[PDB]
Amino acid sequence: PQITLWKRPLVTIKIGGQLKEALLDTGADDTVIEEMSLPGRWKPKMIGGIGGFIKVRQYDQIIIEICGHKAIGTVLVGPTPFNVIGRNLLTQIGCTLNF
Amino acid sequence: PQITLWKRPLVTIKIGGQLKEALLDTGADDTVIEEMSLPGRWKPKMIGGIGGFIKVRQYDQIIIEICGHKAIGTVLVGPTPFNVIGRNLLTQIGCTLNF
Ligand SMILES: Cc1ccccc1CNC(=O)[C@H]1N(C(=O)[C@@H](O)[C@H](Cc2ccccc2)NC(=O)c2cccc(O)c2C)CSC1(C)C
Repeated sequence: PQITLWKRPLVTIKIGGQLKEALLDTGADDTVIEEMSLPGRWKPKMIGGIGGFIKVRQYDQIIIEICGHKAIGTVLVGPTPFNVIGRNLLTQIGCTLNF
Repeated sequence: PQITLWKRPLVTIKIGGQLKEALLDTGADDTVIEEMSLPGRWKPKMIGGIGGFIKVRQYDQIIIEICGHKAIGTVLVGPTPFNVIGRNLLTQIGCTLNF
């Protein structure tokens, strides 16, 4: 669909069969989500945000549905203000910016 | 235009007579720019994201030129790692997310 930006672009996503609210974030290279349980091993990763760097747990090939579209990619778990859907997954659902 | 998200959606903008590179950011409520001089009054503000909060100076009714467009609105100036064009200005140029 088409999402205008007068309000935060918050959508419903599904991870591990559980529904959650997330933000479509074109300014984030990666997808960062709140603490939750995920399958498999994770590896270390540091990301730089507006306030500085933080450590997160990186889980690859995680199945995640975004507003109906299924994607399978890297998800980072850590202390984030919002569940953020970054470019790595926005590209998977064919999301683009238009104006 | 239609901007794909394979890479960071960076654009050149003109603010306060200065040219700067900036990131089109749907995850940002407002526009935040690196330290620079801007006309008019301002008030302190704290904004947070990944990594925590930073203090910025809020200036209202600031004019910015972006991709052939002239947008007007609030601009926050502070120690941001990236210059980001937020929703407050993205809406003014008719930016939307599509998939
Ligand atoms: C920018 C602004 C303006 C007004 C009010 C609050 C804020 C702060 N908002 C935010 O920080 C929001 N974030 C955003 O809007 C993001 O697009 C953010 C932009 C950015 C990039 C480089 C330096 C600094 C900022 N990007 C990242 O944090 C980011 C950047 C690179 C990789 C990565 O995995 C991530 C998560 C993600 S967390 C958030 C949804 C709260």
